[PDB]
Amino acid sequence: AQNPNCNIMIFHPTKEEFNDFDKYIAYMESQGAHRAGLAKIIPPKEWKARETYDNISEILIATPLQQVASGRAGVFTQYHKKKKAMTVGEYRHLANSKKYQTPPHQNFEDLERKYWKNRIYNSPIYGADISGSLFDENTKQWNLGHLGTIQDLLEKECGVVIEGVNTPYLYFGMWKTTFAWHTEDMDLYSINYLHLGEPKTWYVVPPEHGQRLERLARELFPGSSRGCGAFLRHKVALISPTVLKENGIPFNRITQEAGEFMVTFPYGYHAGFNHGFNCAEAINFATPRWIDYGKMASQCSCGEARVTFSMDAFVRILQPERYDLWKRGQD
Ligand SMILES: O=C(O)CNC(=O)C(=O)O
Ligand SMILES: [Mg+2]
Ligand code: NI
Ligand SMILES: [Zn+2]
Repeated sequence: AQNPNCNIMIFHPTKEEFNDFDKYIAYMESQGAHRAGLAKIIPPKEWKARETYDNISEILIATPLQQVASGRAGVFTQYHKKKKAMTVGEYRHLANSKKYQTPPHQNFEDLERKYWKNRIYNSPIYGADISGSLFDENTKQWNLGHLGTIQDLLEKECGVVIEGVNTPYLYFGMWKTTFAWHTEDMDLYSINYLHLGEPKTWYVVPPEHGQRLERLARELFPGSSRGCGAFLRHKVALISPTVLKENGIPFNRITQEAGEFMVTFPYGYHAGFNHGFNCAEAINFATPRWIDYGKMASQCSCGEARVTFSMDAFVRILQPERYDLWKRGQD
């Protein structure tokens, strides 16, 4: 078995190897990359996502989210308070203000220590989940707006044509902005490109051990667990590496820098935080190996998780017994 310790693997494809996206994902899996839940891909030196970032300031963040924490430093939830619209140039100036900027630090490890010590005492503002793309249309390789769609994958594997579309999303971050512990909708893959700015630190649990994280979360968030049998789908719970280590949960960590891709694999729980002002692009995707994870994915029916139009068909075809109850939650 390849990668039996479930380490995060880092790949350096050549420009020739960067032509065929599906083939490269399958290659990484042949080497055991999926066992970690997360892999890093450093693009060939010849490749670029676009020519420059000089003209992005007029993108609108219609609904910036202030991430307010409750709990203790290592075990907390966050809720999202909606704020007034602002442009990316306005948000960048806010991120660089004395109130929101990255503090002085020695290295990524010192910064990580400061994040876990101090996160709960501040409420950073995240420009998350903005439909759009920063890849130039002429970028032919690993262009996250030109991937094969999940609906087409389901049709190719299973023969059933379904409605729905699959488009990318932009994320504008600042120091301490946080992504809570989750797997993707329908336990899909994700791919995330850090277009510019400061790093993003990731934590990940191997897919084979995901239920260990779920059991800990039920213990640590006991009211939330009674409320919903899949409350991590709400994307609100944070648990620190120190608390994971105290409770014996297998995990790994890595820091993504500008110019790098990350891939999350089906049922790979992940969480993390931004180091400072940045912009990332991400989208879900599927391969043949996902289908069995999609069939088994948990679902929130309490009504809180409220997701996309395209997830309807995935539930209806892959999970017909659950369909009814899950749709009651969605309506
Ligand atoms: O970058 C973020 O805030 C969150 N991204 C992801 O969870 C992802 O790409 O799957
Ligand atoms: Mg602009
Ligand atoms: Ni994710
Ligand atoms: Zn729920």
